[PDB]
Amino acid sequence: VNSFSGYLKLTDNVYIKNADIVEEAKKVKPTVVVNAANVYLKHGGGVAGALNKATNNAMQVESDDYIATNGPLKVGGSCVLSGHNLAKHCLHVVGPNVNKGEDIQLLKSAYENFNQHEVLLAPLLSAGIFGADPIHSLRVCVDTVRTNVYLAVFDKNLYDKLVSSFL
Ligand SMILES: C[C@H]1CC[C@@H](C(=O)O)CN1C(=O)c1ccc2c(c1)OCC(=O)N2
Repeated sequence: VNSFSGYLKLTDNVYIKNADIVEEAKKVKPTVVVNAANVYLKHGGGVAGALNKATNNAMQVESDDYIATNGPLKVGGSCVLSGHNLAKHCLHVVGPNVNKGEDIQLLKSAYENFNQHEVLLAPLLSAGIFGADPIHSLRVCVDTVRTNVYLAVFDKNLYDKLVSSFL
């Protein structure tokens, strides 16, 4: 039993809700919140911009030190950093950005990072400003993640379309 509330159950391990991931994280304080990161951990907009803003830019400060030490992530890769005031940890995961021409096949590799954590609060990878089809992203999530994932979909219309179109 965990403290996630109001989710619809899609499969044995995947759950979904129309919610703002920032507000969900502040309420639940999950062990792991997933960020929709880019390889430079430049948290400018979308999910990343919103999560970073909620940390008063502390996420960006920590991320800049990480990059200065380690260099950029790989598309499809991840790193674990602090969750600041939102969660114990933040798993920064880089899905492919279609608006940059990146290979959508890397979306499965991106979701594989979730399997290293027993329970996660997460957005749909490569959705939103990353340009991929969110229905496809949900299909990849369900077919790749085996650990318990609680998906927050900000847009009510998309959520309804995601639920209503789920096979
Ligand atoms: C992954 C993408 C595309 C699908 C969106 C959806 O789930 O409807 C969620 N996404 C966001 O980038 C996004 C999420 C939360 C916030 C935000 C942007 O900005 C303002 C804010 O306070 N929160």
